[PDB]
Amino acid sequence: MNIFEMLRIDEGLRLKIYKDTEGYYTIGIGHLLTKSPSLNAAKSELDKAIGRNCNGVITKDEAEKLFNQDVDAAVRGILRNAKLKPVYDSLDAVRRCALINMVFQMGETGVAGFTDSLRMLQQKRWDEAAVNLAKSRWYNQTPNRAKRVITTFRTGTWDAYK
Ligand SMILES: [Cl-]
Ligand SMILES: [Cl-]
Repeated sequence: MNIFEMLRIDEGLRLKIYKDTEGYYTIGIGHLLTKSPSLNAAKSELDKAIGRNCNGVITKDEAEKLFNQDVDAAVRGILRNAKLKPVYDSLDAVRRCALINMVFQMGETGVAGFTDSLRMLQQKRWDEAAVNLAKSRWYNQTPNRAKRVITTFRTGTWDAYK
């Protein structure tokens, strides 16, 4: 199991503009297009992003291209983040995937907001961190996906995804 396969399981793949769980316009593998309520604004962002007139639909390849960019951006953002970098450096490879997953979903700033959870992960207090992570809007809104990520941090294995 690797980061790409983990996120593909958590986000799914759709080739036509859809609304994410928060009601925002998205496409492919969790690629947010716009927070705007306008389908048209979504369509324009989508075309800007692909370099073609897509009229709200893309190919598998295009979706995978966007996915490669987004995972790269997520990893590079963690490494530039003064609060995220130290945690990431302190983790094992599986747990590292779990933090990349949160960042892809919530953005760098959102994850950096989990102060106490971050401190506990860096200290390797697995069980404590899992309990604190669950006390969040994130957990209440997408509980199945959150539990999966949380189990990953808690155990250090890919069990939740197997
Ligand atoms: Cl809560
Ligand atoms: Cl969920």
